[PDB]
Amino acid sequence: GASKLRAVLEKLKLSRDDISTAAGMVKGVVDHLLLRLKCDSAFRGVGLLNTGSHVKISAPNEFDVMFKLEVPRIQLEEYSNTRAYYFVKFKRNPKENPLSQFLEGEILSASKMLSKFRKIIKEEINDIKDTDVIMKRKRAVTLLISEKISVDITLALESKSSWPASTQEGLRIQNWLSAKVRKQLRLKPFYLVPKHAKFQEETWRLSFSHIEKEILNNHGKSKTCCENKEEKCCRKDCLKLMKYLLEQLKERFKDKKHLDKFSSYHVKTAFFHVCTQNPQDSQWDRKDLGLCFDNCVTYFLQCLRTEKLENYFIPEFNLFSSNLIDKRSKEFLTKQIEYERNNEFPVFDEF
Amino acid sequence: GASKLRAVLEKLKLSRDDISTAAGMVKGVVDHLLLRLKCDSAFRGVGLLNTGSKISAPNEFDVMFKLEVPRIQLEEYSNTRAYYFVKFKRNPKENPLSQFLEGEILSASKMLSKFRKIIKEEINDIKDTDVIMKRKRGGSPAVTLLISEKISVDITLALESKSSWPASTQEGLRIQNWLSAKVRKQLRLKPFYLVPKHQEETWRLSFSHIEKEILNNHGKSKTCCENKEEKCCRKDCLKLMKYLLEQLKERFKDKKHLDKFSSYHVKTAFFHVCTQNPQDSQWDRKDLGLCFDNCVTYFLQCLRTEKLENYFIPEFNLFSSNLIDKRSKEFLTKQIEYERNNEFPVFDE
Ligand SMILES: Oc1cc(-c2ccccc2)nc2nnnn12
Ligand SMILES: Oc1cc(-c2ccccc2)nc2nnnn12
Ligand SMILES: Oc1cc(-c2ccccc2)nc2nnnn12
Ligand SMILES: [Zn+2]
Ligand SMILES: [Zn+2]
Repeated sequence: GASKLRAVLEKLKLSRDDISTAAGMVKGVVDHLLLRLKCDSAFRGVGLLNTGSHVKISAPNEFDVMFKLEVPRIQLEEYSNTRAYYFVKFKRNPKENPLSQFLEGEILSASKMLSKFRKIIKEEINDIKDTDVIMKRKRAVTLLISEKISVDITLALESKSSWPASTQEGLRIQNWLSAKVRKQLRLKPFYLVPKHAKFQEETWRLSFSHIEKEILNNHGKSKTCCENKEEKCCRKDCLKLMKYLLEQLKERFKDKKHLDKFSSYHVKTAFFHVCTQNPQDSQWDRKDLGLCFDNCVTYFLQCLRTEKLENYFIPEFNLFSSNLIDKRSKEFLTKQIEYERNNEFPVFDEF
Repeated sequence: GASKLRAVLEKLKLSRDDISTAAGMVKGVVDHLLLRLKCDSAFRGVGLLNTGSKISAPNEFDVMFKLEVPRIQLEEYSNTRAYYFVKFKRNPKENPLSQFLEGEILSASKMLSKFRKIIKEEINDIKDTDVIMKRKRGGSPAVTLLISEKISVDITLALESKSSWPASTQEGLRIQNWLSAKVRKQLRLKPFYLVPKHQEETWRLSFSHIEKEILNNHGKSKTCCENKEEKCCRKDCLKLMKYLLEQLKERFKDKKHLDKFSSYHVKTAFFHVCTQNPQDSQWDRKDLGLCFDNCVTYFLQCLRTEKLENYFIPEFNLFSSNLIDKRSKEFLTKQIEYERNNEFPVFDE
């Protein structure tokens, strides 16, 4: 039964037009912040990474923006055999490095880097008069435009180097998107977002947000997938429904605090794993949406039970490790998803 | 019947290993010429566009030398949708090619002369191999070298423009139902080249790079020719069409009719057949004989009707009566039809 699923997708599609006006407010504020950030020597080569402007299917008043900063000849040192967290050290000596001010030894400080970023942003939001902009407290930088629109702003270092060795056996798209696409994609840059690891406040985590967008917007085995009536698939619709399932349950149990650790990234990672399992476009037929979404729900639940959700790019990194998410939280999310699946998804009818 | 076709392809595949040694000699000479060419102010940003990787000629290599030109303005010559005059848009800073300006227009002749002059000067200086420069024949194959008395290298100069493709290409590259519209959008965002081809002041459009991309990523499916269940015969049909023309051109070299026909005509016609048959199922390995017969058949229709449109410039007809006379197309038709009727005797060896 896909009827109620297709009904949800149409209701979600009705929020599309309002996202245009809201994006206009965000484009204004972000263009301003990038003009003022480019004035500082450190953040001179700062730019917009070119994806979002949504990241929450039930949130037109929520936008995510990424600010790329190209870093020239960098050396990475993997922190404590975590295949995702690294220390950013510099390789060349000439000429003087613009980020020298944030070096806490030979290692670039994430904390000192993000503090200056937060400081310049706090300073420039008071000077912008077009709209009312407030900066939200530490929980990278979240703004609130005209008391409605929230903007999550991330700083990401860009490296045009070859991807770290931890990614060598990841991105298993060879039997789905082809090995020739995998070769082309790995030649693209990689990003590092400042994220500390279990209290190491000097580490950076790998980011492949750009590759995830490429793979989602060119998602079929066939190059003409979703370009004609005979080749329409339900891949994107399954992801939208999985994302919405978690958002609705997270909203339902916001006062409980269990589901706070789960994100749309867990849903998206699990979705790419199901795409690797079902490489044929015939396995994603529009008529089979109900059955396709049930495999996605089912795979996601297996990851929760087995406490195993590997990062799509870093196979050895487990997003569902007991050290990251406690078993009782995964058991609560399992309980809730199973109830929903057993009662024809009541949480879809805004519950 | 594909047996004799598959046999020819295996014999052509046996020339592959010798092409490695020969390419080594060419990589040496070309890397030298590019190092010396980069010394001149005009040809500073010169680079190789990478063709050094005729199906019956391992002692014959073609190389393209790209040169990026910044803010160029094109003026279409006499409603030819392929020939253009190269002008420059901005004023600051001074243009490195100012020496070749024959008015506000960049001279092809003055540009190619300096190119031929630096190349003639550097072939005498380079050691460890005997290199001779062959005399003028055509404007498109611009400078021809002869390494160690065996290897011929055709060196072409091409201007690179990162601008949007001219309006004459707007309705070309009909790969939307085969390679997808999203690929067509990605491909058109790439640069375009202009090779000096004459009116001895014009430049012709070149999309050699797009032809290579389309040939090396040729299926509807992204995994086409990456597994036993997805092996196609597209490349093999092109290799056989190219070899059919080369063998007939050799046979009638003393007659002079087929001199105007090139592998580009065969390749253009092949891309038109790919547009007609967008499905990988239409190019099954088992159906090679039937696939090659459609290619032969389409090519013959173009010869009879005197109509072979450029794959990128629809309004440009490569088989125009003004380019190739009717009696020459009729001779090539006669010969191809005889070959097809007698199980291709020109193939066997
Ligand atoms: O782009 C990303 C990346 C990651 C991430 C987590 C663990 C290891 C590696 C990468 N998590 C994320 N959560 N939201 N976005 N997002
Ligand atoms: O790349 C090309 C392009 C052309 C060509 C001919 C007529 C109009 C436009 C372009 N002809 C060619 N012959 N060999 N290569 N090659
Ligand atoms: O080599 C040939 C060629 C032809 C032939 C016929 C019509 C037009 C052109 C060529 N016919 C032939 N009959 N025997 N040999 N043979
Ligand atoms: Zn699709
Ligand atoms: Zn193929």
